[PDB]
Amino acid sequence: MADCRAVCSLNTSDRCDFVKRNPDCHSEGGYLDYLKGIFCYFPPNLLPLAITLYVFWLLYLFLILGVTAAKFFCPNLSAISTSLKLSHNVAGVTFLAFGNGAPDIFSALVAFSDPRTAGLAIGALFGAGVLVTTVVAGGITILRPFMAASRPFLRDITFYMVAVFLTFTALYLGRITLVWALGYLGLYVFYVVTVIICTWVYQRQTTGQILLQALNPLDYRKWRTQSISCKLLKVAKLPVEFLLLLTVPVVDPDKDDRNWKRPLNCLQLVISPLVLVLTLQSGVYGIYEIGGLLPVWAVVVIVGTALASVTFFATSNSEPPRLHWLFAFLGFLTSALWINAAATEVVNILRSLGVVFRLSNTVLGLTLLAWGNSIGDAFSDFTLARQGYPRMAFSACFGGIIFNILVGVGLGCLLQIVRSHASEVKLEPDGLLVWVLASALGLSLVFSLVSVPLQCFQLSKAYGLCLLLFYICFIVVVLLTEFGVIHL
Amino acid sequence: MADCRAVCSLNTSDRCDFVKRNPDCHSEGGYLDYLKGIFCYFPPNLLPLAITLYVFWLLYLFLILGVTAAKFFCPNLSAISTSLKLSHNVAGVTFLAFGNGAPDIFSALVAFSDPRTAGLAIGALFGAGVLVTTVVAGGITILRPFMAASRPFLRDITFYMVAVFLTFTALYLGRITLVWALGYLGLYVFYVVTVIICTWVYQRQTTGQILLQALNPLDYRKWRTQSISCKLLKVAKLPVEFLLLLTVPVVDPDKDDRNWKRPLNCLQLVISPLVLVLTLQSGVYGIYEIGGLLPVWAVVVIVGTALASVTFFATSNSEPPRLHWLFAFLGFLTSALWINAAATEVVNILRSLGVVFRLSNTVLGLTLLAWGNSIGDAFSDFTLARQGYPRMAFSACFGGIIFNILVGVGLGCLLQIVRSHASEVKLEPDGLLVWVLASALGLSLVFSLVSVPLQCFQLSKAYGLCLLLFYICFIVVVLLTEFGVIHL
Amino acid sequence: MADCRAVCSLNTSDRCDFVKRNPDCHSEGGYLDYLKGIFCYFPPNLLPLAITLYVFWLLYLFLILGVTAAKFFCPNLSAISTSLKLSHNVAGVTFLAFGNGAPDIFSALVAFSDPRTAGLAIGALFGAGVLVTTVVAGGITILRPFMAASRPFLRDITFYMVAVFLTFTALYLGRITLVWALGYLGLYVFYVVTVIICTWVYQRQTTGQILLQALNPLDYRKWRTQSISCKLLKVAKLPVEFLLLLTVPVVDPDKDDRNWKRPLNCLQLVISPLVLVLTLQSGVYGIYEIGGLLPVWAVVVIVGTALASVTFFATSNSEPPRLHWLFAFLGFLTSALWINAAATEVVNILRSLGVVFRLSNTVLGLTLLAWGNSIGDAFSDFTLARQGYPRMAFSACFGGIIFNILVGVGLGCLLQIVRSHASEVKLEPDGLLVWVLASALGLSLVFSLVSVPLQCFQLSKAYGLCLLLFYICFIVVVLLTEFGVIHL
Repeated sequence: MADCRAVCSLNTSDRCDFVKRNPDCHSEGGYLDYLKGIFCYFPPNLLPLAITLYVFWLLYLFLILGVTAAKFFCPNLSAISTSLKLSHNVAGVTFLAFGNGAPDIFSALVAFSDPRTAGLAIGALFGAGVLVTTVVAGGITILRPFMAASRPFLRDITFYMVAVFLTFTALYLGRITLVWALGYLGLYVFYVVTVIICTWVYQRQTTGQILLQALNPLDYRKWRTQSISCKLLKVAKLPVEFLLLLTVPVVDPDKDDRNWKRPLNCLQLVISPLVLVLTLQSGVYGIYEIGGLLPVWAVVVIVGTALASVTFFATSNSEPPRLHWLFAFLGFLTSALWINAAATEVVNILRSLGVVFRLSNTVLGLTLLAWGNSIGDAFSDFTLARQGYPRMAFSACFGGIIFNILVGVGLGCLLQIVRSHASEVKLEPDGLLVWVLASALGLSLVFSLVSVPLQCFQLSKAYGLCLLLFYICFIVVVLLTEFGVIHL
Repeated sequence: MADCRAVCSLNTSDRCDFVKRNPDCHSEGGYLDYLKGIFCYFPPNLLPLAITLYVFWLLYLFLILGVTAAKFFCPNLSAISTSLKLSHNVAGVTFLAFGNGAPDIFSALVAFSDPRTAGLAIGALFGAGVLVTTVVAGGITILRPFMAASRPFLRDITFYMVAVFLTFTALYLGRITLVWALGYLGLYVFYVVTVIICTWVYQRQTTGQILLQALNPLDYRKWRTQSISCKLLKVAKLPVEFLLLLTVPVVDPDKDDRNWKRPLNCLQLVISPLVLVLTLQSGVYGIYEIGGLLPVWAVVVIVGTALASVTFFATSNSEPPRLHWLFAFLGFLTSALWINAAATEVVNILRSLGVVFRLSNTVLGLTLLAWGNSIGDAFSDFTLARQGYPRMAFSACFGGIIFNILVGVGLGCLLQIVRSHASEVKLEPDGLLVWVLASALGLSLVFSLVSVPLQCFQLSKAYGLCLLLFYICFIVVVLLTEFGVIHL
Repeated sequence: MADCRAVCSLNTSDRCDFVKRNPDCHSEGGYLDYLKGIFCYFPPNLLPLAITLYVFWLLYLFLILGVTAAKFFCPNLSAISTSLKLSHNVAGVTFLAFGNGAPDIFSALVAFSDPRTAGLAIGALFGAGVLVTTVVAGGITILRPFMAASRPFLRDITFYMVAVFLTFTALYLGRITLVWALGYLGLYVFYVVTVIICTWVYQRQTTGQILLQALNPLDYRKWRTQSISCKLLKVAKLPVEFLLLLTVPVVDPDKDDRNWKRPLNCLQLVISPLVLVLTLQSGVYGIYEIGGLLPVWAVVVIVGTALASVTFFATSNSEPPRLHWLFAFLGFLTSALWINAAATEVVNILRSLGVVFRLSNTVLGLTLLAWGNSIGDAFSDFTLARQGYPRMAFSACFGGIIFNILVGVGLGCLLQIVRSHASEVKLEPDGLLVWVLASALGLSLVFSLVSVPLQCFQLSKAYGLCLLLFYICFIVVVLLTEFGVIHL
């Protein structure tokens, strides 16, 4: 019954027996068993190969998550938002917020679902908070000096500090009960209402050819125009976006036809329910048999092909039907399931690396999960600042993290409480590194709250350079205390 | 004979017996016994109420100190200074310096008078030094870029570093003997002489209506003009300044009549000696009886009313007599006694909070005493910079702390040695937080000494932002080591 | 057989017996025995005098090293470089690099030659790296904003980071074997080749009167023109440069006659071989007798005077002979031997101070050796920036440290391996301060690598102020952990 963190203190011939009958480290969900693979699929000689290969697979999964969220998830959420006839700011605080922060939220939802990994979620949430408010905001001001917006800044910084200190309290007590989770969700509702009300009160005051081009991930002219590095990224993510364009339908509101592609969409109307049944709960309910008479994948593919022929006959190949926002909805679902599968694999990899090297969940979440999840927003915000709109970038910077922390903790803990039939989610402490992380986030927030108003909201290079120096120093201190030079 | 820091390890029914016969924490001065009140006047259920109420009382006492020093003490010192026909710079380095730094000096004088509290004085002096040279000077440069004055800066920084390192030596040896205290006062005399000589060598090279308006603390037009927050502060300090205008006489040199208010002043000529006899040594001498025939408060009120009628008859209600600078002197005395009473109460509150929560004198004096004492200069210096005179603000910033440390340690230790009949004041060490505070002050001074000349005395936003970041980090480290995450 | 760090725990009457028969601290090179002197030449009463005197002697030796390198070593290297008809950039990366970094390299060569002192070399190399990339580069940007050169910066920063991480690996393994040393030298060769190839591909894309004036170290007009401080430095280094001008010949390429001074040079053609034989290995091979018939100093002085008369007769007193670049070579040798003697004395002083005060080699090399060695580079680079060429200063800043670390570790360890007949140089760890130093250098490099490109290579005051603050904080942390307040 030994904890399988004790697998590196065994004779190398008996690590198979341990890994294959110790139940302490069996992935809660997923497809690949990374720890049987790392220990006795590869020969003990070449352990560094297994770990280098796992790190490259982690990086490619982060690319998968970013590409899926930016190009397929968020436009479908926007299609639904426009279909419901909402304004710009309510949309940008609810639907576009969900779309922009998808990777963090799904990562927290997966980590909170298992007692052994719940320390990854806390580390990743606080670490992403520390990273976005120092490196991204600072870099935005270094790239371009601008005059920041007062009211969004003060609103966002105040709400974020309240949410953060509430989470420190929950960490200290050592638990999250469903009253606390419902409190997180209630605070989010109050934030959306205050944004709406403040912005209102201040405003008043041949088929086959089009199928082949539809499935074609790449355009000749742009690819011939970009540099070498952009070509390299495009060829890196070509398989990802081929599977995406093949299996998720995207409704786009700016277009005249609204990306209506009659053969492609009427074929995904068969392809996508199969992806749902195979991906939901990693397939257990997919292969489950009802009654022993009608198999499950068979019935879903049969009904899918029936209704795909039904819609193919009923529509012509020029003008969309009157109800393809349901294509928007169906695309939302299967984009969400793709993100869920990628996040489950990422969390399993990080857990296995923690078992092998006897690392802590806090440092793994603090560094690798946080950076991998924040690469997307960093890229988006820096591009927006360089184009000539740094007010928008600095606003979105502080606007995203509130949604992330609040919805992530709320939903993740609530769903764990519901499926587990428990009354609380225990937050066991991983040493005293969690309090170093907490104090780093706290002081960062305090520095921004004092500095930006005192500059009269005129931000420049000095502010960003100070924040960048602070982040480098914090990371060095974390690494030095994790590996045992400075012990607390 | 147990130390009453051991009162929180007793059965809650026996905390009365301890607090009322343990002599370890029977404070030797003041009016209110905060520790009997916190333990068994309030029911043990609602201890947080007692402490919230004590924190609000601390804040109001800091407001009392600031209002009394700025409006009543310093103008009387200036009235005496002008009456003696002094120049601007000698006055600004002696009399106006005393007036501007009153709260720090009286706080140190009170803390040094008791072996159990002498750690508050060291913490407060070093902490105010760290705060003024990072947050106030930095904020001055952030608000407005300017070209600093070379000679005042170099003079002040050199003198301050000598005084600070001398105090580190005294701390290391663990004592202050009266030779050291007289040395502090001698260094102050040398500093004043060098300022005089350098500035010279570089320059050469119905009655009732006026009584009611005299007692009226508030003016209609200004109050109607200010915002909500200023109205709130005015109504907060109306009782304070009513008692002040009632009991301390102010002679003002710019006015044509020199705030001569015949009925008000000839009535304070009775009111003020009573305040002196009731406030001196918290009243022990006041109620003491001489000979058993003539009571003390009676004789002072009798002589006061006699001489008040005598001066009322002898003067007319338009032109001051030829000797009301004696009103300036009498106002100086009773302003000083008000400040002494407020500082005694503040020190007793901090000591009680240290006993209850088992905190150290160093951290309490490092933060609460230092911030409460420095709010005044912060406000004055930031207003001066925003008005368009940041050279003056940056000069006064480094000019005040020399007076504070030098006169505070000198006088406080000298008076304790005199009343105690001892030969030294023992400086017992409160752990290794005092050396963290010492090194923070040292590095702050070294950074300013290198940076300002290297910029060619052209100061801007980057300097101040670096200093602000350093102060936030230092406070976080102090809090983290006090509460036990990082132990030394 | 006790370690003589245990000499301060003995009765003061028996410290002579220990110091004169303990072989643990009998230094194996140099002229003065600093530890016999500090313990029982001076009376035990006045130990502070011995140490103050030793600190002044250390400072004067650092001045000796700087004056010898800048005025006598480097011009001779340049004379050889021009004589071989090289271009500007190859010369500036090989010969002028050697000349500019002489003190660091000779210091490392001396420290690595003894197991007891090899910790001084690591500390000094890493500490000089930390100092040059924070204080010198930062000060250059504070003095003058400029647009930095991209390609030199990126080349230099990349090569330096590779060299530094390679040395951390060698430190972790605990050894340097001659394969590693040859690897250091091979990396240096690759760096020189890449600089050459990149710059090429981007470019294509009465006798007695002249003798007395020759020996005259001082000029009247300049000395009458400078200030008091410059006069003080000139009189401080007059004896140094008198011995230098007397015993080392300098060939200078800009001059019309090329500093050809017929009597002075034909006399140094006797004087200099004597200095070589007396300075090489501190004189052991000098006084060694061959055969017992011809003494060594006698034969060298005899042959020297013979060939000096021979060259005096053969040449006239106006035009140089056709081969005085051999004077350049002979001057190179004896300048190198002067630098070697001064560096040996400096290392012996630091070792004795470590034994007396029980300090570590890491902190001694981190601060005193690093600062003393880098004063020259800082003076040269700050003067160059103030004159109006800050691109050149910022280039030389990062270009010097690569040569320093790479050639210093390579040659020092290689020569120790060769003379010792061993297979490796053991790098024993002095606690956990070496890892604090390593992490400081690492983060500094990372900050510069991120910040400078992000600013678009437009450098100003904010960058330098951040770097200066970081260096002050790092030094305070080092001092606080060495003296035991913060223990790791």
